[PDB]
Amino acid sequence: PLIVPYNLPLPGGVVPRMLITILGTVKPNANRIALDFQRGNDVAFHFNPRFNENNRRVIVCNTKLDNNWGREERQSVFPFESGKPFKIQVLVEPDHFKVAVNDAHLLQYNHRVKKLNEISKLGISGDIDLTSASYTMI
Ligand SMILES: Cc1ccc(S[C@@H]2O[C@H](CO)[C@H](O)[C@H](n3cc(-c4cc(F)cc(F)c4)nn3)[C@H]2O)cc1
Ligand SMILES: [Cl-]
Repeated sequence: PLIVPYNLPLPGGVVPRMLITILGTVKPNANRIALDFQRGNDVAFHFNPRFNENNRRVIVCNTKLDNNWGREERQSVFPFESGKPFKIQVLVEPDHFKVAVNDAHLLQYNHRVKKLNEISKLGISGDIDLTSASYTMI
């Protein structure tokens, strides 16, 4: 419904207690999805389900600084399914992003980019139909 790739501005950046909720449906035969919490050209937090990396499904998380990707953090718990609706909740906590999918905790990503108020947009890309993307304070 929303056009992908989608940019969700995060006015004034992120802050602890800010909850981002993404609702969508994975396309049939999906290959990849990405969320990119961006600080200008840098990617503070890239969250990247890969449906077929050497015949394995894996979530890759990383940070991009000055156009260079850093050390990957990988999670083989893989809650996405081709053709199926999902909910991603990203809660900003003081020391990490905390991600739950379909109401089940999935992973945490420690803040590498520490200027949280400069992480002022979220990109949503890849092989989904995007239903909604929003934020609220909890
Ligand atoms: C030295 C080296 C060699 C290979 C790599 S591979 C690289 O790995 C990164 C995480 O370390 C990112 O995942 C990166 N990436 C994915 C997407 C992307 C994903 C979507 F689902 C949709 C879309 F539109 C774009 N954009 N950039 C990938 O190219 C990295 C370093
Ligand atoms: Cl990818």
